[PDB]
Amino acid sequence: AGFRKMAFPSGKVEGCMVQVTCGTTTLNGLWLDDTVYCPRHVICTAEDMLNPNYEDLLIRKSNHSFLVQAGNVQLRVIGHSMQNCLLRLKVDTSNPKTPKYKFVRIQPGQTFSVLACYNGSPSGVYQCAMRPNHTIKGSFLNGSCGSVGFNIDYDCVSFCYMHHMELPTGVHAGTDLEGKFYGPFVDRQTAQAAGTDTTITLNVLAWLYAAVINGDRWFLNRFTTTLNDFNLVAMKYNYEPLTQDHVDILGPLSAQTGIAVLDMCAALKELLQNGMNGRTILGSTILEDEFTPFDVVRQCS
Amino acid sequence: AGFRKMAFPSGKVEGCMVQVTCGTTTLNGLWLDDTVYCPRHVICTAEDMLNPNYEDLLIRKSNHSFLVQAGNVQLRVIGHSMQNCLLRLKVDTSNPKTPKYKFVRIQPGQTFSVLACYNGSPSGVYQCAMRPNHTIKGSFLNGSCGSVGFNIDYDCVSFCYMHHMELPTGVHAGTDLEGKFYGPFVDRQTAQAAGTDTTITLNVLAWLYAAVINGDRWFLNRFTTTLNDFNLVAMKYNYEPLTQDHVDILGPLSAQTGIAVLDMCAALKELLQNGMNGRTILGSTILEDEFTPFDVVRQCS
Ligand SMILES: CCOC(=O)CC[C@H](C[C@@H]1CCNC1=O)NC(=O)[C@H](CC=C(C)C)CC(=O)[C@@H](NC(=O)[C@H](CO)NC(=O)OC(C)(C)C)C(C)C
Ligand SMILES: CCOC(=O)CC[C@H](C[C@@H]1CCNC1=O)NC(=O)[C@H](CC=C(C)C)CC(=O)[C@@H](NC(=O)[C@H](CO)NC(=O)OC(C)(C)C)C(C)C
Repeated sequence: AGFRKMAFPSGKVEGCMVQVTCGTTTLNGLWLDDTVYCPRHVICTAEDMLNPNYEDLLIRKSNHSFLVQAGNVQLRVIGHSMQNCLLRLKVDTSNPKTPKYKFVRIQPGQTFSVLACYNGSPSGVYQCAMRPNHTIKGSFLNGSCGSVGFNIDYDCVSFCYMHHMELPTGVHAGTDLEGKFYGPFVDRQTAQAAGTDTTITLNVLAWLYAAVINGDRWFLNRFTTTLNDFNLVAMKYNYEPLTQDHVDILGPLSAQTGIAVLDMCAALKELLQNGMNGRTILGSTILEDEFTPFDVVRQCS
Repeated sequence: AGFRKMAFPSGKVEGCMVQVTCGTTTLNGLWLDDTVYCPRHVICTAEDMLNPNYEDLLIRKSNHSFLVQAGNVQLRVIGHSMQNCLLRLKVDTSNPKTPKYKFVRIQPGQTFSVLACYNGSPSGVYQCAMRPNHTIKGSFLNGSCGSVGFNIDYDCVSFCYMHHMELPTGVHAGTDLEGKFYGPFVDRQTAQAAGTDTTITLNVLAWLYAAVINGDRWFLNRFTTTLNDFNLVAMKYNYEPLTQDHVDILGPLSAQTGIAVLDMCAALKELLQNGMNGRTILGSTILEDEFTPFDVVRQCS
């Protein structure tokens, strides 16, 4: 009956974390086989932060401009290139700890685990969601850049995020492992701000299914709703519109619990309009939107 | 400005997880050097669950009564004993992945990370606190017994918890690595229930210090309080009484923020009496009690 935000076990990723230094700038990098990936802004310095030309800044560097440390062991850079907002450093050794892996670009609403690292040393792990506004409500201090986000399924590590910056509101922005930014953000210290965010409707619904599979039915009601009537309440409470694709995704959870999706949507509409009055769902006093339908299945095994 | 419940990176512990089978009962064990630790109730069967004599049940077993798997690799049991509610299985190989480690018995209020495991395979990690009532609000499905809780400080793993049971309310009970139970619980399927729980005052206060170190001061006030006057509001709202030791522990955070402890206690008393009215502290709509003063320092590095 207990229900937590669970992170994937971080071992396979810990073994890939390294420190990358260029001048007086140190940050984290990801060491897979004989390549080290890291934010290209390692190459920036004090002044050229508001307006960096990365092409110009990189042509002035050599393979020994980059110092790369796995543990206290040093690795030799034997070649380098820039791919979008990432550096790709070729090194003399293949990481003997390289897991089976892939690079994936996740979509908003999807969740992943972040291994927060400082100077190439893993310090903490937590579960995150890609917000509709392409930021993450993470926890990153000075020296956290190059920390990665990932999912794991049977020993295959899907990398999906690398950390680059904190925005003024305190939220975090970064790239896939290609690394193209998620969202309209750039790796220069300018006036960029997160757009307005929305609650992830599909996840709230998934999580209400989890509450029922877990035994609790108090919020359910005798009513139903149409998609369009739901989306009017959604629009007022700043929830993403529900689509037919979302309704289909909720199929398996709907069948398992015997509660129709639009009936669950009626239940949610009632929770939105009437509040929760002193009560909790799966331990929470708020409607949780950072568990996907896939997360619900796995944790309600 | 973002603030998450962070778990320790789980790698060092993943490498120690194994599967232990005895009859038709499989669960997890912890493999350190040439010893495998696991809940003694691996040796129980269908009927003898409500009333097991573990001494009687164990004398009837031999070293080959126990099947132990690290990965798919098998390990040979070459001796065995029972220590309190744990089995200690001696095996032919020392775990080549044994981290530097210790066994610690934690106190209520303290926090730790749990690596939830199924059949010797790590599946998720999350941060937990030992509740005042000696249970944990964890997340454990069938097959999770033998999962461990731990802290890590510079590559030393302090093991503090091993999972044994779920209580009727959905909360979890287990032992230290000696393994004496935390709380008045026993490893037999009887009528045991968690006692009434309390909010961990020291942690709420620590977390209010974190909110200020993180920039937010809205809940602060011009008032102060005495320890005794605070403990009267505490008693009504089911918070642990504050002691002088707790006031001393909050010393460093008090000095760093320039807010006196009893002034913070005045702020908390005001939050308890007036609610939070639509506002949030470090992202939360509730007063968080699962971050210790030590947790606050580390995550506000
Ligand atoms: C040790 C040196 O190497 C690193 O690891 C850097 C890690 C931190 C990530 C930070 C640390 C705190 N939270 C984070 O996520 N990233 C950065 O500082 C980024 C590096 C970007 C470059 C060099 C072009 C820049 C930022 O995150 C900075 N953020 C901004 O400039 C944001 C977005 O552009 N803008 C912003 O805050 O608005 C102003 C400029 C009007 C005040 C903050 C530190 C103020
Ligand atoms: C695969 C077989 O091996 C395992 O891994 C066992 C792991 C689970 C842990 C469970 C699973 C769900 N949540 C958990 O934490 N532990 C157990 O089932 C425990 C094994 C104890 C023995 C054999 C003496 C027993 C329990 O946790 C059981 N709990 C109780 O009996 C609790 C506390 O005594 N009592 C209780 O619920 O009240 C009743 C008896 C009046 C209904 C539940 C499964 C019902």
